Amino acid sequence: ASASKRAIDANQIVNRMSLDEKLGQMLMPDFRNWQKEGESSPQALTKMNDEVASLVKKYQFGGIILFAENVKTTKQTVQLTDDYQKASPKIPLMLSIDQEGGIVTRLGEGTNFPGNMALGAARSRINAYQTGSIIGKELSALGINTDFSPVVDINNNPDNPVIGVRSFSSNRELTSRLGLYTMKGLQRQDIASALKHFPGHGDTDVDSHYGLPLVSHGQERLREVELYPFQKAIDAGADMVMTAHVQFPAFDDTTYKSKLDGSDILVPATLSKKVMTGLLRQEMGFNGVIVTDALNMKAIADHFGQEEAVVMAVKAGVDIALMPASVTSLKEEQKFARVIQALKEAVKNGDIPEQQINNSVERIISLKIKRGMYPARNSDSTKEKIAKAKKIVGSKQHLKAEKKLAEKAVTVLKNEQHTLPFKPKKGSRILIVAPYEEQTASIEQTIHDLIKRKKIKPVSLSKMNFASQVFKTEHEKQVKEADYIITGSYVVKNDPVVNDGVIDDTISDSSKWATVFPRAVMKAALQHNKPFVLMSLRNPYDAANFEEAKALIAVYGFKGYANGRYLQPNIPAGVMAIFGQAKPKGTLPVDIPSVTKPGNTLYPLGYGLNIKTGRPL
Ligand SMILES: CC(=O)N[C@H]1/C(=N/OC(=O)Nc2ccccc2)O[C@H](CO)[C@@H](O)[C@@H]1O
Ligand code: NA
Repeated sequence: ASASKRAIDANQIVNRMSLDEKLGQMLMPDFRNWQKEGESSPQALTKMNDEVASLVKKYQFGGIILFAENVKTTKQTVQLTDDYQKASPKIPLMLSIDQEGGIVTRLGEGTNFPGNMALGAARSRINAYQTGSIIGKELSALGINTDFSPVVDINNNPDNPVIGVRSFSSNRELTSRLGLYTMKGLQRQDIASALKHFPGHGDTDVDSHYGLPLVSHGQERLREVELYPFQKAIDAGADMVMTAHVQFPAFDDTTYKSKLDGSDILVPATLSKKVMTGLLRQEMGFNGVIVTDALNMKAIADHFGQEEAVVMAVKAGVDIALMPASVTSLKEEQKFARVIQALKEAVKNGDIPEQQINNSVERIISLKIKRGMYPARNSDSTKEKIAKAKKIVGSKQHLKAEKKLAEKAVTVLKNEQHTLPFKPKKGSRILIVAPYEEQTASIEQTIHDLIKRKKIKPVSLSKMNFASQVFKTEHEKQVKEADYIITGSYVVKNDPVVNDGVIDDTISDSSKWATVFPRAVMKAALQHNKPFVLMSLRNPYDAANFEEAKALIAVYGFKGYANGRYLQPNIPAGVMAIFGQAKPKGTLPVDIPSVTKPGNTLYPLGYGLNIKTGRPL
């Protein structure tokens, strides 16, 4: 009824459009940085200028994707989005963002949240809904109306360099569940939500930012695992699906000549009709907006021309070509005209039926209608909008929420003989060991705060940043003088040197600092009977690098503290747990493969301890 009227409205609006305006809607560029007339190279775009406004009016793009560069402050963001909607000549823009929460956030002053895998660790599907709801509220106040979230890739390859903690789980049901509820949470605030990255990027060991990944599983495994959370959310009302620049020869074994080396490469799903029309649109029944992942990524740009990529995606069935060309000043603006003209030539010849363009643009208009983008609802002043958004974005209540989720997500994997919590006597020396300066700064700040607040006795603190370092006598001396030692380990792909089950602790350089260094610190604390706790900070699989430790947590998020601000809540939440000020309730959303005993799991999915009793939760 409202759905029936919305489809007729989109049809009428599109029937009244020129081919140029229709192709424009199908493009979503970024203007992350810009080099205005007179400037010497592209700077962060935080305020609108009449140059960028002129390409929006010229080309009538359907929307713009914002990056951190564009959204550093709430004040500046409300003004940019008002200003953008001001430049769009006929139809309100989709203003989109990667506010995933956790390790992928953009909003300068917003609530960052622990991230998907921390949500998986917390289990409860209402927390994913509350995250999607709070993000949705913050984006709304800011005038951003699209979120490229949730990632519903299933992270079942622990060597995954691009997804990892951006996934809820290695388990299809947990991911599906938390994915559906994030989506509902966003759609509830009128934010269009995109599932990504279809048909499932969770098994790759290559980053599609850097080259073209291959998933070689059959259709039966692909339907039961990778597709699963997509189908559930598509049925449930998914607004949009984002594609994956990844090859699936079980789905489409069409090859193309790589612009790079002339070689035969399997097509990336983004550019396959079999996957985007056959599978997604038809078998899977998705009639919402298909959007490319960024076409600037090397998985695409290495092997396909610029115009040629855009044309091949649309031919495959996508509605929106995301980041089709990077134009950073007025002198490169013809890149856009060239994509538009290539599409026109494709319509003219009939390689892309103009009716296909119509159906695609209708979808886009209809989403803009469905989510209240069009007509533009708000009649407040920019000044009023900035006052209001200032009270909502990064609000105290929102922080309370992020604090609670981050603390619950904390997973304790070992705590022998009540090593945790640390209850330090006054004047104890606490050694903080972490890869980077911001991480040691975060742990220090949380501790300082704990002292300030009379939660713990006064201790002195010392830092040790070990990225690219070799463990030297100066370091062991610090461990020796320490009363308590807290060490953060950081891995993406876990690749310690190991020979017949023995992690090689004889390496005397710092190529393998990420595994060899923290293991060195451990071995010195254990040799000297120092209270020692290992906190895994990114991918949890490094838990296998410390079987000797008596205490060991994972927090699923690695960003620390710079410029007076915590860039994630996960490290503070683990530090609270360590000092007794928080109750971790987390259980592993993934298996941790044994390092000493290849082929065995060390900690099963769903394993996690009660920090007080030491019994599995
Ligand atoms: C696999 C993945 O992380 N793709 C992301 C993504 N990947 O592309 C880039 O942002 N551009 C790029 C950065 C470094 C190297 C090559 C391309 O872009 C989309 C929009 O920004 C995100 O929504 C997608 O999640
Ligand atoms: Na991709």
